[PDB]
Amino acid sequence: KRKVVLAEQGSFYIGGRTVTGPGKFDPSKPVIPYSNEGATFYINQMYVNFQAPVRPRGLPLVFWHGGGLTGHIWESTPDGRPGFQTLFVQDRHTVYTIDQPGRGRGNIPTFNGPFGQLEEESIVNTVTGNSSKEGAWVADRLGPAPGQFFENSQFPRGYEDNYFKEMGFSPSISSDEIVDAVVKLVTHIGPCVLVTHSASGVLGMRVATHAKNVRGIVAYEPATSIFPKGKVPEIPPLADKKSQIFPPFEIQESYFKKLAKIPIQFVFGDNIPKNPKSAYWFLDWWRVTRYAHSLSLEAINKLGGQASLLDLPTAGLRGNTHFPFTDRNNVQVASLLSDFLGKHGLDQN
Amino acid sequence: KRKVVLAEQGSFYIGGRTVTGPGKFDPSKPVIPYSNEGATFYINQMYVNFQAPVRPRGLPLVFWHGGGLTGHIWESTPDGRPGFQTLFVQDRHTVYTIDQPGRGRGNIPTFNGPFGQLEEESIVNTVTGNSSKEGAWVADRLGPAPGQFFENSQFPRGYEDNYFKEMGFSPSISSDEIVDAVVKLVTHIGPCVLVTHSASGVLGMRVATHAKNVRGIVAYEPATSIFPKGKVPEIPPLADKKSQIFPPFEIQESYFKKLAKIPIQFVFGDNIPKNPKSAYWFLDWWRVTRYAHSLSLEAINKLGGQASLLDLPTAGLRGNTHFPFTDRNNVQVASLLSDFLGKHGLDQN
Repeated sequence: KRKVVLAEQGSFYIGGRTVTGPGKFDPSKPVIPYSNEGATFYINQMYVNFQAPVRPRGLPLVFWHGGGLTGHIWESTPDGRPGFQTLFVQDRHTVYTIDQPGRGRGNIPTFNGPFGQLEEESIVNTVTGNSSKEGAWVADRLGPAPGQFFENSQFPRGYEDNYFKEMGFSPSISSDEIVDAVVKLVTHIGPCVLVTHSASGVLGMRVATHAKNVRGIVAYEPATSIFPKGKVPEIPPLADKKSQIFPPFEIQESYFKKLAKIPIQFVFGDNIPKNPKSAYWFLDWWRVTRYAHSLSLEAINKLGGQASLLDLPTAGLRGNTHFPFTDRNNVQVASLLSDFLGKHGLDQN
Repeated sequence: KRKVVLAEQGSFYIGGRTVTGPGKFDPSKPVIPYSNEGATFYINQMYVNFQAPVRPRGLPLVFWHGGGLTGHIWESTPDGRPGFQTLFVQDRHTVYTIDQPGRGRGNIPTFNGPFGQLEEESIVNTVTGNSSKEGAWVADRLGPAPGQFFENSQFPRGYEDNYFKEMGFSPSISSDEIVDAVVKLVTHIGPCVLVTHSASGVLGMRVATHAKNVRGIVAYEPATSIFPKGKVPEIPPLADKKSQIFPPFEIQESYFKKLAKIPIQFVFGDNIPKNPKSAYWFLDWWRVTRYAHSLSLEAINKLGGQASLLDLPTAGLRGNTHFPFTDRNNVQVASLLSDFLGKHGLDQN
């Protein structure tokens, strides 16, 4: 189960731009402490890891972590079981895992000065945001409140410390530049499949509208829905009568239509309520967000697409969290991904 | 040359602590935007990757990146050739690579507020520092000035952008907490060998004094010298007669003596001047820093140790930069590391 045979592996940086400080660099002057004088900084580049099996079959898979995460979540589960990287190299696919700009081995754009500031230019905000353990507990639907687990839970209980340690802040890099980095990667790789999660769901949809090399998308619990501009359907507020889900992203119809040309599957785990739940903000958030995605997928299919929503409980898998690919039944989740790829011939040469 | 057979691979988080915001968390209230209210944050944890071969031999190797870097530098060279991770798994060693706290997939401790600040407490400084491309060019001895190469250079020319993109800032996490994370890793792994670089040189020496499981150290161009408390020898200023090298770290003799119990090798590349070089600050810095390390190794040997300085040109390898393990001749550099492991019994069961 753990053995992996690689024809090759490695990593590289791709994407990003440069910004410069004032003046000129003099190599006779003290270089330390570091200065912005005469400086060139590489910013917003992306880290990419790849593992290729011997005799690959089908298209490479690009695994794209959710918000505040890194490629670690595809390497191993919190309790040390194989992640999707190993499972899909074993399934004969070349596997790319990324750390997007602003996360993990991706660039965090900061310089000599207050965080994110290059002289008088604010590349990213000095004030950061970051979820707590408690916020992530309910966001990820481990249970309705911190410390509590749903009855059917597939979370690897006992490995909470490992799990929450993988999470962190993201600087305010523009989503345009994150999309740009992945478009460049997709151009480098050739035809491929994007496998996204949470915050990278909407970003992967955007990449596909800019890159015909994206031949399929599987999105695990995407966080933001996407619609043609001016055609966002009515979406109710949350049960607290005041909150709303993430504002839907709107793109021109010419680009939206490109989503109708490839197979797209959204995958949802368990314990999303069917009815309003005003006592549990993030459970109710997930209810309305999943509803918005169902309308997004319908809009794609009305344009002739091949978009589907897979609720893991309807496939016989109970208790999955927001991270089905690291839950205890991740091998079964993986088999469903393999089924998707096989159905559309994305596992054939 | 690229094929790798892994009995297992994966990654995990280790070390770190928690800090807490004020108040309590209520799951009925809006969780986004994120707040420090009722918040627990995991901070200063470390990311660890491992690859184990079939039939391992000897001790596992822990590769520890230099300042502003990540485990990428052991995975691949900037031009995409195998890094030491692959080479040593092929040599039948289990290979660990880390992203230390504050770098890459390690934690960057920031919250909801100005960078590094949790309410009134500064966990890390809001003002960052970061080398420029120009500063790194001369620090790494690609050449004497930005954009210029030494004639003999082993740098993979043409891949400068890829190379500099791997570098970034580090928040002001205490070195004590970085050392603590690796001590905890070494406790978990058992007997092992540390392979360090630049800024992690002094940190690896400190880990060895706190961890008997460290059975050997190979340090590529360590940046800070270490001496027993009160016994720092005379070290000259730089050729400009104003600048100094990094202040040597001083440790109690009782701990320093532990360095005499294991084999230690410092490895230096090429183009470090023998004579004062006032026109080129970082070339002169390397001259005096290398001299300080020669005194540090001598102090270890006067306590009965086995501490050596390997200048790669004396082994017939010319032109190496500050990253010998990603230079064009990194297979030959690796061979010298395997020679060290074999001589000292570290590649036998």
